[PDB]
Amino acid sequence: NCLIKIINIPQGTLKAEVVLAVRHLGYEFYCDYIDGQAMIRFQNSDEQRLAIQKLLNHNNNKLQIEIRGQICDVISTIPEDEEKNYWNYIKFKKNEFRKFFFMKKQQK
RNA sequence: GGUCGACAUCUUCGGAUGGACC
RNA sequence: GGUCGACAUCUUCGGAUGGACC
Ligand SMILES: [K+]
Repeated sequence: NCLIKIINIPQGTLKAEVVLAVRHLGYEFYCDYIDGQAMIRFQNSDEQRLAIQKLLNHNNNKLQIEIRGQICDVISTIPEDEEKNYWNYIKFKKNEFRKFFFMKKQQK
């Protein structure tokens, strides 16, 4: 619904280079960039659908995006286990963000 | 009138902070 | 009370913009 995954991102590529390429789609998203791959969560599922049709290359019928002059394939169908692990990853990060301020109050 | 390539608004990355907004 | 890893403050090198401040 809200997720796509960019793979085969060239080595040494900074996160900003990845984020910039996705910004060209004109939709708001969060980005996690690990191990030459990047997960992308759009704000709503509808804009993800519209993002897919922009990445879709009708010549080879596959989703692609250019990064540093190279062609990177994107996945629209995430394996169930990978997505499940991913939402838990977020939940921890979000709760970690809120735990920070809570503990700061305790320091008083 | 004086000051300003050393002034402001917005803003990418990076760094340092804690609470921020409604 | 609600929303914030998608909230903000400060800051180095930059970008855009025009006036900014006394
Ligand atoms: K993400």
